[PDB]
Amino acid sequence: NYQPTPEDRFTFGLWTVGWQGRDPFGDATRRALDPVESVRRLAELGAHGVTFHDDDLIPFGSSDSEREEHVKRFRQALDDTGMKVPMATTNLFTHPVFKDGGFTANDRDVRRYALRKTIRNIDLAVELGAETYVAWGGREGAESGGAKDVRDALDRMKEAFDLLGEYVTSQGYDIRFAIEPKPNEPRGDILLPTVGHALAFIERLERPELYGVNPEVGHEQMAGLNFPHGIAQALWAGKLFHIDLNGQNGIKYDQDLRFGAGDLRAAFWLVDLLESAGYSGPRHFDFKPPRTEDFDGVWASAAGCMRNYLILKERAAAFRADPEVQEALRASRLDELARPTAADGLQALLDDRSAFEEFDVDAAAARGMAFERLDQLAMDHLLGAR
Amino acid sequence: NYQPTPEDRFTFGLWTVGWQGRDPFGDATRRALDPVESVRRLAELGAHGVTFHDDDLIPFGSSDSEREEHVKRFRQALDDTGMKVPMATTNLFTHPVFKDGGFTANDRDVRRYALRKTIRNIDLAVELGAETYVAWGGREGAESGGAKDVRDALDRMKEAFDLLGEYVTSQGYDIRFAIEPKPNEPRGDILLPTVGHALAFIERLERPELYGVNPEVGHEQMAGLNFPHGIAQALWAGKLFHIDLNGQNGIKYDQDLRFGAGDLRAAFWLVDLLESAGYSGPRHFDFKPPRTEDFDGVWASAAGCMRNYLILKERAAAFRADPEVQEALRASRLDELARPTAADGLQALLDDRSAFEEFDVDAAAARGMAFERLDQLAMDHLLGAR
Amino acid sequence: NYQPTPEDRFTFGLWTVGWQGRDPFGDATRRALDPVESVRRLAELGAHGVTFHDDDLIPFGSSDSEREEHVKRFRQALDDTGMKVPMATTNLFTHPVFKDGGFTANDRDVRRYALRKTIRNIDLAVELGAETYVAWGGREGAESGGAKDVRDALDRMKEAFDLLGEYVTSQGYDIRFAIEPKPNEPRGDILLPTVGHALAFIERLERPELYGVNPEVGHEQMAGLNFPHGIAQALWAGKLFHIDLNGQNGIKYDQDLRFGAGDLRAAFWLVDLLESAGYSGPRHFDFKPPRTEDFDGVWASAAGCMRNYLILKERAAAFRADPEVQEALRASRLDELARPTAADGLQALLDDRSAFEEFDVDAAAARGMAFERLDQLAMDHLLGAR
Amino acid sequence: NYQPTPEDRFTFGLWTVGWQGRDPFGDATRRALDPVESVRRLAELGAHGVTFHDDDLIPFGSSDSEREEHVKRFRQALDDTGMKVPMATTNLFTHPVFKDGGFTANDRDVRRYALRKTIRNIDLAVELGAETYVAWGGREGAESGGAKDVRDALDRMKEAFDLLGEYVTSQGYDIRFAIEPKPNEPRGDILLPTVGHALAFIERLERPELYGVNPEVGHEQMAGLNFPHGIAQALWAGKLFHIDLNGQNGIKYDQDLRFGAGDLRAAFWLVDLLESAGYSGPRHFDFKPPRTEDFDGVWASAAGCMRNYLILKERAAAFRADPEVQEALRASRLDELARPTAADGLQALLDDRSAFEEFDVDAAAARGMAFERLDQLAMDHLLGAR
Ligand SMILES: [Mg+2]
Ligand SMILES: [Mg+2]
Ligand SMILES: [Mg+2]
Ligand SMILES: [Mg+2]
Ligand SMILES: [Mg+2]
Ligand SMILES: [Mg+2]
Ligand SMILES: [Mg+2]
Ligand SMILES: [Mg+2]
Repeated sequence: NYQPTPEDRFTFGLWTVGWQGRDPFGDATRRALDPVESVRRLAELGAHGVTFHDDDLIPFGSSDSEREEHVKRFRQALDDTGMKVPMATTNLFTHPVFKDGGFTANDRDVRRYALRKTIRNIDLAVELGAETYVAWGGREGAESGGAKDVRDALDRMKEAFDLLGEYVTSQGYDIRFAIEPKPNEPRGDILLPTVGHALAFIERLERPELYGVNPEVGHEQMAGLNFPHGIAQALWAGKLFHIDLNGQNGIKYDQDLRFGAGDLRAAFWLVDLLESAGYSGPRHFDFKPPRTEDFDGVWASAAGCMRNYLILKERAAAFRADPEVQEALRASRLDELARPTAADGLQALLDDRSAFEEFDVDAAAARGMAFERLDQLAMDHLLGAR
Repeated sequence: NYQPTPEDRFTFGLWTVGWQGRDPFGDATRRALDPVESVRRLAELGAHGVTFHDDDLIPFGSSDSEREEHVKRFRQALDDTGMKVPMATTNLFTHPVFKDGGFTANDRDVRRYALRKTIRNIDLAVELGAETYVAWGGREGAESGGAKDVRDALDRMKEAFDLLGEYVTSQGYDIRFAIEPKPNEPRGDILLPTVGHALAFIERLERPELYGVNPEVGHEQMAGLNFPHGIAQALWAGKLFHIDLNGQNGIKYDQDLRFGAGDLRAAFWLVDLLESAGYSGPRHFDFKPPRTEDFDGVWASAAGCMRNYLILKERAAAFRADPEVQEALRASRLDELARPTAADGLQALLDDRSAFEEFDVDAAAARGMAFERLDQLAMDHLLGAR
Repeated sequence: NYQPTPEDRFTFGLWTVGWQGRDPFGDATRRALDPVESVRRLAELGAHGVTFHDDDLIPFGSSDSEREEHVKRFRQALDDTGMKVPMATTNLFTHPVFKDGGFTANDRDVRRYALRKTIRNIDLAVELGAETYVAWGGREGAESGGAKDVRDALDRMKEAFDLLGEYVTSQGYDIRFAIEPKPNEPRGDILLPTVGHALAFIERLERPELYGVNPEVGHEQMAGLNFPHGIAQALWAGKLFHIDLNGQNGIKYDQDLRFGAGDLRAAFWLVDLLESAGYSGPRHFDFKPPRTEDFDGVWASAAGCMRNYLILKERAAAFRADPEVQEALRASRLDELARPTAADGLQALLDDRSAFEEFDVDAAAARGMAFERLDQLAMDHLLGAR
Repeated sequence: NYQPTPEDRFTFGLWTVGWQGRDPFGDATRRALDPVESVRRLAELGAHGVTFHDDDLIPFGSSDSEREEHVKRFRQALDDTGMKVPMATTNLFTHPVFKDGGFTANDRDVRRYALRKTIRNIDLAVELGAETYVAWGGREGAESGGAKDVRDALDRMKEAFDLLGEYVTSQGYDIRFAIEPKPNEPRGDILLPTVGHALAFIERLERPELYGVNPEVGHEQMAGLNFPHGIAQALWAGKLFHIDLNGQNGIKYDQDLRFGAGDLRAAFWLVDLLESAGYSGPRHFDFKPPRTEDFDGVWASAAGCMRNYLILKERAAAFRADPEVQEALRASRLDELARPTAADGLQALLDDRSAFEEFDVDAAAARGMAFERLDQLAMDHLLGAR
């Protein structure tokens, strides 16, 4: 019955199940959770691990002794449960000092502080076993046009990521970075607003091999984009280092619904792609149990994230394995799509009369793609209506 | 009075002023224009040049003799007016053969045909003096998830662009390519949906230096993105080879309103950026006079494109030159944004107690950014209310 | 196996399966269908009936003799199959005369013509047995602010609908009107853009009882609205006279995908509502088989519309009948939602200390809504994962 | 120089300039303001008045003595400045008790409490001189489909508004209600999501004359709708009782930018309409100075709201008064739009051969609307480029 186990690599941020329910118009509806209790409850649900921002694990402004004790208790919870910490990140968005950004703040002293804060937490992430270090620059951007020269900001962003790369290399760390795009919220427009923009930016870094993307379902959907398509481009680039899974109902504030909620068919095609491509990273949920829920509803919502992934995995696998679907894929020429256009080379193509002079465009145009039959087979598989 | 002259480099597609007004629910409202008459009328308005798809200039399926005559008449119109042709492109979207794409059609024979059709028109573009060859893959994409394996499609897309690069190099042509992203329409989702995705893709081509982007105002706005920000990232990458200017009112079908219509403040910030950055390419309008208009309204709408650019240019220049604005920019630390974060280097940053151990985060947080005063100065300049 | 029969009341517009595939960037990909062949093929799939615009059934500009023959052949097809015509409508959008509207065209002569064209087709609709006459004012609206004074346009719109009401009353017809909102496309903004705006407008008509709404799934979703919620408000008002079923992937051009495609969970909640509320009107599909498809794909896509409705009907009924769901609904206080707030009356409420002076707000706030467990039961039912 | 005075009727919510800057990802960036200091500073800027939620003026949970003192100090500030309080409202969204709604909470005890809380504040609003009582049901709605039966919720909503109407009538108050639609945020979907839905709902209330709408610029724009068009429909219905002015950049979280920011041309057309129609209510700003700003930036942003209104008022008036624009309006047949379609009556229309049998559709279709010239005159007026 779609029961998750640690082998499924499901992970959750401390800040997900720990979200107290404050929104722009509302006070908290739930008490803060001790990270130790979240680690235990998530393990009981079949999670593999957790993730953290610095300030989720150690309250901002903690003394060294307080820091040591927070980490010691967390380590004990990991040891008590067998949970892992595959990813960590920095909070460069909550404190009012970051109101115009961390790495791209107009104030240079803030940019330097943001880097120091990040570096401190990279060390801790490595200590706790993380393989990936996420950077979500939620405050990088603007509400107005004069406030932020974007070329200058990208220069500062590159400078910051290059320094972080220099740092991890200098320490001999194996950890890699994953840049998380988002189009807007909390800034009017956020820099690196989509998977594409982040992929493009990485190519200008000094050591691009150290950086990939951490796409989030709802973020791409906040720009009305196709999340599976963006994931495909990230995979094509060799840059899908981590992923954030959740749900979103279209173009609006980021909802962070449990995975499977929001756009259900996009969730199906996403799981199909991740599984077909052999993505081996964490299946990480960056979601918020709605603030309508109590403590029991938090765990139900977390359980639902994993359940929905597993149902979709089953249905996508059944779709791909069905001989009738395999026939439909051939009827729609998906096999042809995967063959080179012109392995014969440019001159051969130029000399090939079947490619122009004697190409029967009308006969080709008349051939239906048979995509609707294929898609209804996909629908039938998703719904268990075969 | 904001009168354009050829020195302003304003250009228009034949298909813009020549749009007959067919939309998904409506028949044509205007007769087809002879390209010769468009060249003359645009010249009279102060345009610098025009652009074309193959099939705008030579009707699809024309004989060699018909082709020669269409080109001869067009050349005479250019010679009669002094108009230039700085850019051309291929129509890989109208004919039903392209219903699943050109370069990424599932049918291999269609992909080969698309390449041959493109190559033929590259030769003509070069003959007519074009410096840039645009590719808008409007049919590349899908309505359903099973129809298009996006990694395979990107492999085919790369194969196509690499072959085109091989071709231009083999002929010793100086022409460069500009890939035009669009998020959707006419496909449910289009591949390379934003400037970022196109920039990222280019980095995987064999000869990336031959390819840039041709962003269109309304296309990025169809994903709710900030067009000036995307242009800034393209400029930062050295990839703004051409641009398509128009207007769009938010997230909906692509409207192709005249430039300045739609998001007026985004048009202001765009012009500010293009002028500040010294963009030297064509100011090309890819727009449609609304189908409500007659022949006189077509030319009024085209004239308005250029007028609005020139008004915005004046106001943006006045904004940047105003000593009160220059003071406000310093008050908002735009000067600091342009200074390196850590030219002192990583070790110096790590050793700098002013960056962490002794950084007064509260004092920094308390410093207002003064962005609202800056933005109201920008508003006052735009509106001529200083 | 989810096989439709005429008893399910599934209907289709002639223009749906008959869509030739022209889009703003593309020529037709399919030949025109004879309405007679559509009636036969739809009947073979288990449809109950069809619908038409005037100009779908009788080519625009037909002579009286041509008109009679088109109608005679159509009547014979209905008689040969047992198909019904429960709804008809007017094409007030294709012909260039309607470029600024029908009923709200700025030109008064066009407004008068639009009314005459509509009245002629009301007579034919009644002859063919229609119970509902739809009006989709797709050209009513504007691209620019000065072009259309909306108060004046609403005065003209009211005048038109009042005249149509006067007409049907004068003829003793039983037919009722259903106004179809759409937010945009083909106009930049369309008047009466949502279900709410149309419902509000109807209340100002002289005989509001003669008018309801014909909401379309994708239209409300083009404004990012919740289609089931809008349908609920229409039902609450007693105004759901007809419905148009299709699919849409978010905020973009209207896609007109087959029903069940697009937002699958919204389709589930829609069917749940229509069935729970006992909606007894046609289940009408206003969709377009994608232009990728041939003749066989058209019929597959049409069949899929009906199949998906029937699957969703089964799953929604199972959800509502499941004792575990019934318990979850009580746990979430859906029963309380359906009880009056203050049947005791205003003075009793004012005098009730349990409602304010002695209301334990903290205890009430602490009660979780249990919505996530409820929603995961709904997901499990939809996916056949109980 | 566009200097506001109290005669312009500009008003501001206490919660606007008083916004501390908490957003979903960020802590406060500004200290709380004493309402007394806001009243004084706003008066100094030329405001006419302020507005409040109950809990802005009197901290939630205040004792009777504390309440009296808060009100006494506020009254003194009004008296010291000459400021008015034309509108007040209830906070039915911040406290966790309202997590599933106030008037449409599933819990009946919460619905009763919401009504009592509202009634208490209606009394205070009347004492302080308010003419309008706003209701923004920001928590009314759902994240998931099973959580909220919308027909039942609308029954509860009607019951609540009817009770409030009964209450004000019983007390002999002159105050009227204004329902504020919003499409989403903080709920996934909010009930009464647009002006149209709210107008439609009002028509089902027992005493509809007591209720109008309070539309907010950014709210309609969050559904991609045309705010001026919605205002026109509200005016057409006689229901524009109050308005909330701000800015919004498209479809995303509600930004609450200062008025004039966001969609500048929509702001122009809005002011044109309000002034042309003779709207006499408050010009109320419901905005948030961005959290980047300090105390000085708050007042600059507030001043900008009023300045932008006044600039736009000047330009719209100049547009309408320009004889060249008046000629263009006639050329575009705006005069015809304002004339009845068929004051001659239905039978005369049916008998009028010029309306059908002898209507030259082709000649009518050929007449351009001249909307682009009109719109460029509007652009030139807005930009001071005539
Ligand atoms: Mg998120
Ligand atoms: Mg995330
Ligand atoms: Mg375009
Ligand atoms: Mg273009
Ligand atoms: Mg449609
Ligand atoms: Mg429809
Ligand atoms: Mg707001
Ligand atoms: Mg408001």
